[PDB]
Amino acid sequence: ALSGSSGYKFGVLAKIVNYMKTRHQRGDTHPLTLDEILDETQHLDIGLKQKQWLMTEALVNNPKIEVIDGKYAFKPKYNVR
Repeated sequence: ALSGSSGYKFGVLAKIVNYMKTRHQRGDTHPLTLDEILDETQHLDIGLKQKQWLMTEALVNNPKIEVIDGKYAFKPKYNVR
């Protein structure tokens, strides 16, 4: 839906994946807690439903994410080689 394409879930997740990637690309490949990610992505408000979704679905089944010590890291595709 148009009202969904804006960023009702996908936009938020896309910005998170992008941020995590770029950060992991720079050097900070280390894991980050949920809230730590929200801050930089500017999604601290987000919504309990959205945060929950990210915590159990997105940052759990997304191939570009790696769950470590409860926190969430970025999973490299195949290494830049």
